[PDB]
Amino acid sequence: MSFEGKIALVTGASRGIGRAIAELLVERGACVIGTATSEKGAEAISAYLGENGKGLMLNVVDPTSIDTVLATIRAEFGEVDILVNNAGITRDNLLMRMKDDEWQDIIDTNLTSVFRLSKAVMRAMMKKRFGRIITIGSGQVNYAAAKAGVIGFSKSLAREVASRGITVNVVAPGFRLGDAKEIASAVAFLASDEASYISGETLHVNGGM
Amino acid sequence: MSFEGKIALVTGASRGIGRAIAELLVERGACVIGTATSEKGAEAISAYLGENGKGLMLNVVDPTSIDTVLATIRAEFGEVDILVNNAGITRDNLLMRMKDDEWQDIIDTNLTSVFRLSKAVMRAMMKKRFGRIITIGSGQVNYAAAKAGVIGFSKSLAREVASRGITVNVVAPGFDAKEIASAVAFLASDEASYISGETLHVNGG
Amino acid sequence: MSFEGKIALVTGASRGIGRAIAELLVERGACVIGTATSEKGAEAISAYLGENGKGLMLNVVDPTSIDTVLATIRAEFGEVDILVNNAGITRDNLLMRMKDDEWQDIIDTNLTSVFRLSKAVMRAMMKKRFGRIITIGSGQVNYAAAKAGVIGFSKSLAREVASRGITVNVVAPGFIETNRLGDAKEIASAVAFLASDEASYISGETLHVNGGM
Amino acid sequence: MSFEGKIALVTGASRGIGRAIAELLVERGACVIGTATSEKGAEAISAYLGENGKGLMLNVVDPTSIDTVLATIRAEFGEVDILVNNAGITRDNLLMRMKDDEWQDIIDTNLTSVFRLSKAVMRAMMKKRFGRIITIGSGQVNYAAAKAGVIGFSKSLAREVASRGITVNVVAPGDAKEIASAVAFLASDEASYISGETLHVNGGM
Repeated sequence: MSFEGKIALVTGASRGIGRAIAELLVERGACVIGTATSEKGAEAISAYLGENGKGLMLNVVDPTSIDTVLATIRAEFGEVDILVNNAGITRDNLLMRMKDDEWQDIIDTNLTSVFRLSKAVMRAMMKKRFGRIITIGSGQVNYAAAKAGVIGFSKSLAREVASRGITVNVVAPGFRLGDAKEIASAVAFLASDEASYISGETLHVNGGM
Repeated sequence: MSFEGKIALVTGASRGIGRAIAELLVERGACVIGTATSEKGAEAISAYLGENGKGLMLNVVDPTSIDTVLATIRAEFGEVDILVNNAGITRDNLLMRMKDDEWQDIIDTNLTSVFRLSKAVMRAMMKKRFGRIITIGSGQVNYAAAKAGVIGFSKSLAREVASRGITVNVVAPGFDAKEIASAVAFLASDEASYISGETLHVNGG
Repeated sequence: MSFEGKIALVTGASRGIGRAIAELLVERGACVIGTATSEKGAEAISAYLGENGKGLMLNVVDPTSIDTVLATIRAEFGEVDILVNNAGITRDNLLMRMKDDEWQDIIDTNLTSVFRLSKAVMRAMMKKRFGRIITIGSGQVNYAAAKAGVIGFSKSLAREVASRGITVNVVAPGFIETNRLGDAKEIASAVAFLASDEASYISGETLHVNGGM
Repeated sequence: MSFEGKIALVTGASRGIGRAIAELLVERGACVIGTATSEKGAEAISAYLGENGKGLMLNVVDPTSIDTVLATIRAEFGEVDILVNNAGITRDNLLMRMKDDEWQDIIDTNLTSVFRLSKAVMRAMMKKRFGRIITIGSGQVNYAAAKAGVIGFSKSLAREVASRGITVNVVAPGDAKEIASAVAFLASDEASYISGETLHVNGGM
């Protein structure tokens, strides 16, 4: 039904998919915390969220930042019940024209970050015997490797914390052409109490590709 | 979301998952029609459906049976907007000891039925620019073949009727039935318009 | 590896992939029996096979037919060691525009056939503790369903007869030339590898030959 | 077919699968270079390789090492035609008990290494218009992510360099000799148009 009494962290909630997710969760009773890469972005997030949430600044590759953002949340609101990973980026290049910087930046931002954010919130989720982790994954050998890693990670973890009332899934948009409104609907369904027995799943929202 | 003035046909709605699916749909406003193998089972479906629908007998292997029931549905209720295939069966056996009867009966009941019933409700769905087709697929070479076929059928058909406002999906449990209904109700709602050709697994890890 | 002293049944070996497969087994020592829907086709198969095999007419939808040819093979050659199913057809149509027959012919020819032919040769393979079952699967809801079913059948059966020394696989070519995905020869190379003694513990697999698309 | 006139680089060829792969290649005419993390391992690799190859020390996470080893190969033998990645490791732990050190050690060793080594040999493979890249992938959220990434990487790269006469595949074990047979087939001229595939050798699991 509704997310009355649930705290949701939506990384990269500045616009598009991230924002549509955040806006739909709040409408259904959730207290939503959206993040951006800059402080400017965060203020914009705090604006459209109002008092139904707050906008923070987050560097998903920086462990020091991940600790700071969560501590802020645990202090002012409480423990995170829902985690939505949507802070992915791209650095397209053919294999030979792709520098190690571009490869490692994607692995760190799109894959490694999901391991860090999951690990940080897993303690509290197990204690509440409830948890939702959802990752948004839509010359790209680096992006493809990360996208695949996230799926392998989620399915493994999904089995590992299955008993504890925690689910770990992935939503795969099309990126008629797709609508961010419908990706949010997909994420909202998974995050609800009607998707308890859905975990380790990759829900595609592409319209039959 | 609510189903408002939509009609849903659920094959195999006597008990378990099929029932759960049917009960969850009427609870959300749909006019639901459940099916059984026996007339005795059909009334039992009508019993818990009440004024919100009706329970009929349908032999999914029988083309005449598919035609008559659908005619009865159009006559007394209307055109099917939501089709939930859950009429599968099993005839387990090792390949060597499996008869042609035991193989062919599974294919006709689990796979071909989905083709017939899908075709029967497809034309009306595209007239309305809306449709939902959801199939429940849970020594089993005969059951295994049909289960895979349904997925191939659904993915192929989904691609064929996508922009006509129709989605074709499969829910695959690890056979609570109530959780299966929640998944089926999500795909059938207006919240899953852009989800088609998907196999939604409900196993929980 | 070689196939000397082996009997291989290739359904639909008239042309293209079916023929390419058949030819490649023969060249590597196999006694190959190729199949067509018409007698004319069977003679054409016996022609290029020479004395390294024979061409027979088989209707994979007819049980009586399947029994007759397999009886002929056991009589004139022996027990089938390797089965390659490639007698599939297509009756393309939009679902709406698809008559039952067109659906049911594909189910009978592309799916049910594999069950019957597998069932008919399985007894011998278990007694020998060796068997190879390979199926060739490349507005097509009828064709798509059957191909998906074949893979479902293969994976189930592969697990069922694993330790009996029998493998059940599927080779999946991208549509081939009758850049490019592959050609009839390269599908044969794949089918020959799975049928060999070097793919003994490969079973329930779907080997795609599309060349990265 | 035989690999006469081919150079094969097999990372982690000290024992088991790695050695089984290396040993089968030299038997079929290939000049094989197996690597180990330690010199003592390298000498052991040089031993069973005999005059059909050589054993070198390699650190798949260290770029400086990768440049030196390849430079040695081109100096004494030539350009690499076949690349076999089997330098994977494991650091098992539950998510809560997995430290950042344990995670990144796997990502660097099992995934990023494949990216580094593939890029280093891609110039010569396209120049020869022939190439073979084969990767072995057999709480483990870190190993699972790396395994999946390799496949996502391989499928992406395979599509990128397909027409260049190069194939990029993955072998997924569940006897080491049979893992070698699979690797040998893909590296041969009979799998020239098999690329971006994950060949499972498990017996059906």
